[PDB]
Amino acid sequence: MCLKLNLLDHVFANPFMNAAGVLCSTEEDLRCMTASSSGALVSKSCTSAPRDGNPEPRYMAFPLGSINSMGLPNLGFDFYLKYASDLHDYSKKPLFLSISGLSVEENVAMVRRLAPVAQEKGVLLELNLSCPNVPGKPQVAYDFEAMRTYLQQVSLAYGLPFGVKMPPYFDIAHFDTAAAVLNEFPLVKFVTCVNSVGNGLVIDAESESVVIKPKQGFGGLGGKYILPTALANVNAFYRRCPDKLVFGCGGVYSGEDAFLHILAGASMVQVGTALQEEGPGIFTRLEDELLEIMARKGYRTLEEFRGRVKTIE
Amino acid sequence: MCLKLNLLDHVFANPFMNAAGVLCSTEEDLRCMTASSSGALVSKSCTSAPRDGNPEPRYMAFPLGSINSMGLPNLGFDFYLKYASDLHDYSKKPLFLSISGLSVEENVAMVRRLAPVAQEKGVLLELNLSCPNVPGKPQVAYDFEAMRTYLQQVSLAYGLPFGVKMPPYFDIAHFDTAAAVLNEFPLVKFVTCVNSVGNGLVIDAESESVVIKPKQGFGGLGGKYILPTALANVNAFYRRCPDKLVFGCGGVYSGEDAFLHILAGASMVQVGTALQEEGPGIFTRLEDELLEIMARKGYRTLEEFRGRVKTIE
Ligand SMILES: Cc1cc2nc3c(=O)[nH]c(=O)nc-3n(C[C@H](O)[C@H](O)[C@H](O)COP(=O)(O)O)c2cc1C
Ligand SMILES: Cc1cc2nc3c(=O)[nH]c(=O)nc-3n(C[C@H](O)[C@H](O)[C@H](O)COP(=O)(O)O)c2cc1C
Ligand SMILES: O=C(O)c1[nH]c(=O)[nH]c(=O)c1CCc1cccc2ccccc12
Ligand SMILES: O=C(O)c1[nH]c(=O)[nH]c(=O)c1CCc1cccc2ccccc12
Repeated sequence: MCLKLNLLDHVFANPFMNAAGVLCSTEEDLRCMTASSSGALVSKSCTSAPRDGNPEPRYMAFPLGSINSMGLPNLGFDFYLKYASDLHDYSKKPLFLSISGLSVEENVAMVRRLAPVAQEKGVLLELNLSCPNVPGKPQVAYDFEAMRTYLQQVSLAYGLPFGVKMPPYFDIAHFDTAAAVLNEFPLVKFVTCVNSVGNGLVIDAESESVVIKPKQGFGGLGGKYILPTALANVNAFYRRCPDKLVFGCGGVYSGEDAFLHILAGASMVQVGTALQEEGPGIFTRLEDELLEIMARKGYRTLEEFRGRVKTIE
Repeated sequence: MCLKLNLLDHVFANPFMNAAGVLCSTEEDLRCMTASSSGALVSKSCTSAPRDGNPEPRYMAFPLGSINSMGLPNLGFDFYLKYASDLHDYSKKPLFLSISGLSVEENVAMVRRLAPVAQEKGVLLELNLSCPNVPGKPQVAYDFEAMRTYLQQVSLAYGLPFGVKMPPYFDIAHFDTAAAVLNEFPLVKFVTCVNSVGNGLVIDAESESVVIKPKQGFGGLGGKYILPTALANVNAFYRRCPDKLVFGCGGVYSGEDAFLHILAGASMVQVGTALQEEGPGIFTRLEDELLEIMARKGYRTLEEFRGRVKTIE
């Protein structure tokens, strides 16, 4: 029994990968993820130019998860494109490249250059829609008209199958609206649910202080805090986007947690906080734990249970 | 060293109270809360007519928190108003009455009849905005225009200081907008942050099933899951509504958790899931725990540290 699967005209050894932003910013990171047992890797969300990001401390982890306000530190698009074009070993696993420009024009500029490399090498685009918006408006994916514009412009500029990374939603009307927007775009072939739970606040009782420096301690939450949110979003989009794949991200620390994401509808399962905390050895543990649960239940394939969460009555 | 508060023209022995919906639906529940060591109590959010609520199971709890889709089961406004006007012993502690009508007219009708009882007996109104309006539209406090309408109409109809129960927000632009709406209304004297984190999904791995029956298993999350979200909202509104009080709700299981809420800006501290799980004995534990932290730190009163969370550099 093995976890190999085929999606987006690629073969994957298993459904696990890193979450964008974790262990994927530098060439060293990308080589380390490539050497791991993960089924795929994604690169850090990039801008056209390099960014130093926010002042430190900008990430912290705790027993129940993590908080971050990184400020999108990254080596710039030219680096990531070079990695995709010249450095990645596609014989080891597929590569996703994440883009998060500060405007629609920057995204369009980047995707027009990516497209030929996508054709040549098969790198897959993940568009991060938790990017900033015009003044006074929330992140792009929380502004449905902006999201529709970004996707129209990217679809036109890129012209190839791509995916989107979504923030969590918390309201059923919002699930309906967001999914309806995505379903306007046939090139959007996967939806990754979810980015961090925005603008939480961790306070240390001893020091009476916040634990990250940017944004007066506010930052995105990941880890155990966010698993039921993540599952909800995976399933909501699984149900609403039948012609797309859903990738799960949020709260995965174990093969049990991965199993839940796949029950909810996930094709690939992304690992953020737990990977940051445990390191790339986590992939072997997650694979073994997932196969152990499958074996106990009599499942031989992921397809036997993906999306098959039961409802009551 | 003391946990006393004087706010809203009332005196509170301590900051702890139930969260609306927990241990507060029946006369028996209200008498139980009144007999406890809590500093106040809030009655179950009510509608004009009694409601049975949703089919069971509709609440479940787990080590990290709870999920619910109760469907607002309640004994109807007239019951709660009778409790406030005739049954409650105000010499024991103050009473809040929560209202959550299904339309702006339903709320108006209730608050018109609550006003004379508020004036005579000093019951305090908490309006739940983290609540449905038209199906297919977001909850009221996720629709800023509806929120404004509700607050305009209830302010006109009621004519007395009241507070609002708010869902969590996850985007700085939303914190800014929501607080701006609230700040238009001088009769909104307190803001309770937060209601549950909406529409999460818990799945049981053994049974491969959701754990609540309504909404295909989707429901609001409480408890450990939501503490950093809760803190964020408390602090965000604390910063943005300097002429209002903020009451904290979310993730309180210990005096340490209370202490964090209070550092963030909370005046009263409400206890939902942990109360539901442990029962009213939790209040003596929380009081003792909080006094222990204050003694170690040399704080004599709650105002010495309320809102005094430190930021980095
Ligand atoms: C330090 C850090 C940096 C991240 N940067 C990115 C990013 O560049 N792009 C993105 O799509 N998500 C980013 N994320 C979000 C993660 O990809 C993931 O959606 C989130 O952490 C939830 O997963 P988890 O519960 O496994 O942490 C970042 C998360 C962390 C912790
Ligand atoms: C069973 C149950 C019923 C609830 N009903 C209401 C309600 O009627 N009105 C309301 O304002 N909040 C309601 N809530 C939300 C709680 O008041 C509280 O905001 C939420 O549970 C978060 O606090 P916690 O982490 O302490 O549970 C309910 C929560 C639960 C668990
Ligand atoms: O790098 C981040 O802070 C980060 N953390 C997350 O948990 N998820 C993310 O998606 C991101 C990047 C979001 C982002 C996307 C695009 C530009 C940004 C600029 C400043 C700060 C964040 C930006
Ligand atoms: O009754 C509830 O489900 C509920 N649970 C909470 O945790 N917080 C609340 O405020 C409420 C009541 C508001 C509410 C929240 C979500 C769904 C609802 C469906 C019908 C009627 C009221 C609904």
